[PDB]
Amino acid sequence: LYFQGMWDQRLVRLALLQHLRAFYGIKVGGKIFGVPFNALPHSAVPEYGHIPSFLVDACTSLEDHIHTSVIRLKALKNKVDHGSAPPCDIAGLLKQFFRELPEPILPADLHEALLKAQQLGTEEKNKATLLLSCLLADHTVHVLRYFFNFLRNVSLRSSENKMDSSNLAVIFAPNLLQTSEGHEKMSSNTEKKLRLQAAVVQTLIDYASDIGRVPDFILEKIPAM
Repeated sequence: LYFQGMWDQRLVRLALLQHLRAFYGIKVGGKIFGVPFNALPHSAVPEYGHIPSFLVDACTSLEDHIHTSVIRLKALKNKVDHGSAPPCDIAGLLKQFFRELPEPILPADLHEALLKAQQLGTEEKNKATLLLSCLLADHTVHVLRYFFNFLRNVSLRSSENKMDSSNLAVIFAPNLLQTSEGHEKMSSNTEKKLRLQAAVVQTLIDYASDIGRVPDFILEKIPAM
């Protein structure tokens, strides 16, 4: 995201926040699991930068199965936490990984904003949501661009695996946002929130390649370095 690097990020940030209010009214013990993801072993990944090695290796292992017991899952988690798997279990570990992060990778302060974005009209949800992703720390931006690319790829092959972006979002959203799951006795309010939280994640999947990417109408308002 070189082109946007030609602007003082400080100002880019101010301008994003200004547009979000003006235009939309949105005002803002082991080795792997539970560790802040920035503190984990990273691997240089091309066109994405440095991404945590667990993520890279989990996703890369599932690459070949995109078409496709918590006792057995837990054993693998422990082996991984201590330092080939069935694909099911890798997937299972990816969900647990995000759930167990000290802080949610989509930070809590953005959640309301993200949900608000998801009440806008179709065309404008997408825009707002993507503007919100540009508020993310750029390490996060790169980890998320990588992961959402992986997700997107699963989704694009749904004729086969049956997991479209809606289907994936429902599953991952609670793990990414670190929220509760759907249940039977849900209030009308609790459930609407769930759906919209999944909708956030679904948008992120569908527009994976545009995550963290500042639009020209933002940049246009500012002079560059």
